[PDB]
Amino acid sequence: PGASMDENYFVNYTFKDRSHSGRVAQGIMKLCLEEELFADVTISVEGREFQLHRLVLSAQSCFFRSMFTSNLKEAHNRVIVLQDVSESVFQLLVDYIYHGTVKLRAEELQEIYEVSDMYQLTSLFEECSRFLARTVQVGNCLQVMWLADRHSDPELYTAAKHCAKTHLAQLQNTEEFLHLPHRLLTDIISDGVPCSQNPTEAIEAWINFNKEEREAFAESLRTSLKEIGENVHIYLIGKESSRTHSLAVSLHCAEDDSISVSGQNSLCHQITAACKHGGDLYVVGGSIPRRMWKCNNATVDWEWCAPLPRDRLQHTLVSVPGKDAIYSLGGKTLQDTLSNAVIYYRVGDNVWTETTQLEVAVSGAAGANLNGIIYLLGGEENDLDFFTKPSRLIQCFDTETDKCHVKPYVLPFAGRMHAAVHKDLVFIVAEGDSLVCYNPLLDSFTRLCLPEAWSSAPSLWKIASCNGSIYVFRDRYKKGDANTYKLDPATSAVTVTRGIKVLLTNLQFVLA
Amino acid sequence: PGASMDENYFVNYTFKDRSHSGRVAQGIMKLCLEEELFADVTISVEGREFQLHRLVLSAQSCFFRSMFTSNLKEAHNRVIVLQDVSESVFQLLVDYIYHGTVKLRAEELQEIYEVSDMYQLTSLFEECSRFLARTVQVGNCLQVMWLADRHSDPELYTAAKHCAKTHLAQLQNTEEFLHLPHRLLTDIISDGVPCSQNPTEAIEAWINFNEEREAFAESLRTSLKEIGENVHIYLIGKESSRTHSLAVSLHCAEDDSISVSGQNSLCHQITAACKHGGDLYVVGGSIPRRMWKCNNATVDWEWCAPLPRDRLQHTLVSVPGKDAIYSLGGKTLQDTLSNAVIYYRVGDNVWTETTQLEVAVSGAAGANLNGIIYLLGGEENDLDFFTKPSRLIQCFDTETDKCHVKPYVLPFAGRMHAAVHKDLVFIVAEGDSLVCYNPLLDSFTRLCLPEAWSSAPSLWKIASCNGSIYVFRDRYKKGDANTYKLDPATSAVTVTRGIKVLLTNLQFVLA
Repeated sequence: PGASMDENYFVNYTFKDRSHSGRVAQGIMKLCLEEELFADVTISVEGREFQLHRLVLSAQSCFFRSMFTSNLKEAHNRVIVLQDVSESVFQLLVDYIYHGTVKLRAEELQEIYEVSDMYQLTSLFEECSRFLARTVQVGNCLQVMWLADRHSDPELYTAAKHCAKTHLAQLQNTEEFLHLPHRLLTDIISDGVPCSQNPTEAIEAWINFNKEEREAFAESLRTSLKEIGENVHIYLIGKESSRTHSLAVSLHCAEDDSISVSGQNSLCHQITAACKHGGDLYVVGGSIPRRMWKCNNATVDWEWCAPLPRDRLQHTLVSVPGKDAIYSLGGKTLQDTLSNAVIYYRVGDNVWTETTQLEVAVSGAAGANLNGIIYLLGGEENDLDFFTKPSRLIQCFDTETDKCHVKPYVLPFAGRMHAAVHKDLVFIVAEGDSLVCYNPLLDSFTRLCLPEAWSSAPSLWKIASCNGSIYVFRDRYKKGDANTYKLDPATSAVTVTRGIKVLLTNLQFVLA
Repeated sequence: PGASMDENYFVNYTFKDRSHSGRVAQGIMKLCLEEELFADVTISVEGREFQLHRLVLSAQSCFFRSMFTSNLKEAHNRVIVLQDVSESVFQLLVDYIYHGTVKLRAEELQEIYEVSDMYQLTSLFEECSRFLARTVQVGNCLQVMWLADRHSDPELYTAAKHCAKTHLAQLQNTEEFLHLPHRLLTDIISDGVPCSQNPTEAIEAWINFNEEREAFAESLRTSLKEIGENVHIYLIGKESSRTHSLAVSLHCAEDDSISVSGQNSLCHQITAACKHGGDLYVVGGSIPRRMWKCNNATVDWEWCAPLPRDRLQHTLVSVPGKDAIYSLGGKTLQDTLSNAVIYYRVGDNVWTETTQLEVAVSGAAGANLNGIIYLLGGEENDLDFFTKPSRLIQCFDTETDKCHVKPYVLPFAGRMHAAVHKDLVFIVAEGDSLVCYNPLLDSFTRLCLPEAWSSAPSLWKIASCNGSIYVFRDRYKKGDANTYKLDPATSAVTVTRGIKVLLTNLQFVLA
């Protein structure tokens, strides 16, 4: 305020209180939401009589705002009937509107997606969309795709597209694929079908349904049939100690969930840290200065890349496709000093730079690359007495605006955990059998601990995610077969899957 | 956080978004306060018929909540009628329950005082009571007193007593005084009525009334305590004849019978001065650390402990809260500026230094309010050697010691003088630019005084006492003295009696 001759405090000024939001907005939280006292309309769903306010409904769902505001000849009654929603689904909806904690079931999940879009709740619809982006299986990604192009939700129509494009071979015989309109089929094929699924045969088998008139589209479909070559899934790099070598094998999952070896490339120098970027290794090791060797599935010959500045051991190498970069967060120097120097290697130009340092230095952490944010889980850190105490810190170093955003909560455990990104979640495996299902968006931990029957020894469990099903691996086994389990997160059922016959499983190693 | 295995993130969930504060709290303010909609209950005040929401009325009030809740034939009709409320006052309550701006005037201020207390409105009964504690003149010092002792408000009953016991002599002739209840008269007498107002005669008025009220003979006499008046204006100024600085003391009276008081004398020069209680603390001389404490009629200049950190042209304020003489800011002779504080006590004589300020300032003015110390105006220099005036206001907390700048600036800057008055902090700059401060409302107020009076630019000093602003003009061209009274209700500058002060210089004026 600068002036006004009329505002004279002794006769006439103008009151201006700054507590009109801390007493009216925050004030109306017990009279409306918690303790419903004054209710206006009675929405009726099936054979029920709900008592819902006319105020809080129009502040969230704009569709309800149009039905209440637009007074007409039918607005004289306070009983409003609904038709689309069921009796046991509207209650879940009215539980979200008032409180904000709706328990999302499994079977009644496609029903809180169709009705949550007509009411235009832009917060539940953006969460039921993420639910359908991670529960998609090989037999379900043909109705979900049809369910995403009708509501115009590109965050699901693309997440449910990389299920019928990487598994088109099995879908060939299915009766749902035969009725697929030409509009959707020109997107599944054009998205880069892998060669192993026979993309050129699905088109031919599909057009034989209505050859009387469907032959016109046959020529156009074969024009856009971009096929991407087959990659190898897990770069299991075996660090044998009996023989000075490193059998960097490349496991290749089959169609029926069977892993087979596809290369026995070897190196003589020691290994400090390893990372895979797309389809190639970028292992780090050797005597000083810290070198880098890059391998490939088909090359079967190690190349050479730009030397590592700031040589150190126990890195936390991560790799992103949303960023042609390979970071080197954390690590401790040769003099047992926990340093923090995030590096910004690029594959296009073999040159190193430096970026914003971490808030807290960690060594031997876990590298998770969920979304475009690099997550550092676990590790070790010395608090006061020069002694490395196993810490539990979740750092969130970014890649767009480089800054550290340490979360205000800690992990259930600590140590030398190994992470493996799966869909939106980030699975974690501790020094034992305590597999957690940490979610970076909801900030919750749902540890689905396996039965302690197979816990004879405190052996670390390596975890790898490939083809939409994580394969929790096993270290050196007591004179037997490696426990290459195939844990199914949906059912928490662990199944022993063999097919790998290697001699490096007798000793510890690194993974990718 | 955490969970257990009944929360399988593939088929189970507990989705809980911590964002029901911008979609249910912000989405309701614009649907109820700003854009009034979905009205259900109609309030039928006399003459008119308003429409109000059931959720906003019961969220700020309590009488309005315990009345809609009880449906004992009080909410089913929905044509409910309110009584003992005028048409105009209720419209200003809708303006307050809703968006939150009120236009409190003087015509309707007692009706909104009682009505806002009947409806249990909490925040409105903290500025409508501050208003009454701000405009109690002698003529209505008793209609407000009895109003205060009906709703149990100590912020007004203890503020309508300091302004109703000093003017006890004039209230004696008033008819309302003779009808005083026995309880009210007891408290106003036993608070230190000045000896010049004849406290003994006040009881004699009831004695000479002519029964039932005449039985009080020994009562109300043992509880009377008389103290001489000692709060007045201290004036500092050197005569043109000699360098002997004078400290003439004058006191204001309601009868305008100014009597010549003792003329205090002093030898050295003055750097700064403070007014605490009924004594004057003078700093200055050849060495700035000299503390020559003076008084009314003791002619004593006892030298106290010197200041450990010597400063020149600093600010002295008295916050009785801790019987302290806090010396905030200052100037250092070693090509730098001081930021320390030294509060010389009376029975302790301590030199403690607390936390410094946030923005450097020197040669400013200070005014104390309810313990909180405000530093306003002054000058600040920079490494660029630029004489940039400072328009930043500083607050010195009395409880948390959290000095911080305010998100605004004064309308002007330079060398100013400040003197509190009721709940306001008046500001006078170089010219006719009166500005009234208000820490609670965080707002200002000017008067737009024309410059036709200040022909020559000269410093103006302001002193406030007995609820009447006094403004003193400095450096007149050998003419009549200027003791303009600045009654802030309406601009009523009148020259008072021409006392022969004969001081053509004004160093400091303290009230």
